[PDB]
Amino acid sequence: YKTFEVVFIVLVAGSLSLVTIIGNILVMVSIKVNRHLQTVNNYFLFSLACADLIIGVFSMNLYTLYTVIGYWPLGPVVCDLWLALDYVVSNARVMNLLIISFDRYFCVTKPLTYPVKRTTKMAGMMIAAAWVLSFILWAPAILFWQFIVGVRTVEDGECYIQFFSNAAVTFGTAIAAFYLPVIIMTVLYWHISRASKADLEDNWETLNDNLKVIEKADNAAQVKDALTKMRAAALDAQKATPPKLEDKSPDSPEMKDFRHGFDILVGQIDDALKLANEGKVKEAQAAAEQLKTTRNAYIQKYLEKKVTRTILAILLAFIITWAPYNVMVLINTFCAPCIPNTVWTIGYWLCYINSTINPACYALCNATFKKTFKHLLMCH
Ligand SMILES: O=C(O[C@H]1CN2CCC1CC2)C(O)(c1ccccc1)c1ccccc1
Repeated sequence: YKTFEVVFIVLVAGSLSLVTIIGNILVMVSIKVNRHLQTVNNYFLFSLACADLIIGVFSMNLYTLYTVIGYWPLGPVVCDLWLALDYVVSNARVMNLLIISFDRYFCVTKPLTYPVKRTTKMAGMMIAAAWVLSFILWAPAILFWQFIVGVRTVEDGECYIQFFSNAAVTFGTAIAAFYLPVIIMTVLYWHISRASKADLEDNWETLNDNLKVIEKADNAAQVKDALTKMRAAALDAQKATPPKLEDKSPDSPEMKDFRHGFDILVGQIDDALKLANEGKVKEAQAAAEQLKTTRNAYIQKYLEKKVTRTILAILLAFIITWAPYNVMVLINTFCAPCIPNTVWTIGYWLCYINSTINPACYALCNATFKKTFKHLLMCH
């Protein structure tokens, strides 16, 4: 069985590495070739995808070589470079999530000052500062500590951070590098979700979303289920007042036009409901296209939930995939035999799995990312 276990580990490991590489490369290229995806959020996500790509290329394969062979066969120099690269990339990831969390925090708490300062240059210099700071914090201590103490205690065939010979040092470093950032991101997101928890955006977003549901419906249930809620949010959006210019009275021509547009909209919605009841569901979908026509005909009267959802998904992926290894670091301070080598391998592999899961958290949930993906994969 042991031979089959080795073959199985090599196969699933190469599969994970390949999926990670392909996904993150698709994200990076998609941002680089589509100017509609060249936003600050996707700059942060670009850096995150770069870190995930480095994890998928270097860390995964070399760790598989390590585990499968049973010792470190490459050498001390390559071991030092691999450790330094992995920890610098990990730290850059952590501070990247910190940058995303704080950026969203200032977006939701300072709308009058921060959005105007939120350009691609500021994001670029923040990302660059994150990478440089990570490299300065991690690289010299990993590469040259052996020269500082004057002896290399990493014996032949081993690969580990030398100054992590002490368990308490490793745990303290895990507090400075993992626990405090996770707490900070948790509090920041707490303020995000409490900030999002105004009405006009919810009604309009509901109406448009249900319109898209009617357009892409498969059976006779989704069309009506989106029709009734879309009409409810339509009337609730008609009763309220949008941000009108000059603050006009309810008897003004602008308000009367605003109500009239939703009158026509509800009328055509009821026509689509009629045609949906007679058995002409296809004509009800075309009638939904008509709803889009009149909606865009009267859309000048109008002008974040999915962004908060996406951020939460990324944060939860990181925390859930990275918590076991760090609690193994916590337990290792008082009982080293309590964590076998296999469990260490499992924690390492969850940390690496974070990079494979990341693209599915923000790219497979965005329409522009999907369209750019299919453009990249189609044969020209
Ligand atoms: O979990 C951690 O690192 C993971 C990333 N790499 C190296 C060690 C593990 C698994 C793979 C991390 O909490 C950690 C690990 C060991 C000791 C101290 C901290 C960490 C490391 C660098 C930057 C941010 C966090």
